[PDB]
Amino acid sequence: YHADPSLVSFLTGLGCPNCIEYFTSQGLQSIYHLQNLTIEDLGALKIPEQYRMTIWRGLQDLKQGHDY
Repeated sequence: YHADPSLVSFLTGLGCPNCIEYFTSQGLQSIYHLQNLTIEDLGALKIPEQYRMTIWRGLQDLKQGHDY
């Protein structure tokens, strides 16, 4: 789809301005890769538990949806 902004601004915006690097190491560049991801898998990456839950709750937001 030529570039995918809907992912970077969110990943970092979630509060992980220096965590995406550790996440990208696996494949957290395409939100499609974090469509199902959870806190469960979050702690799997082995990334410092600085915003683990934050990222999860933020990921679930996608699945949830904000409309009316």
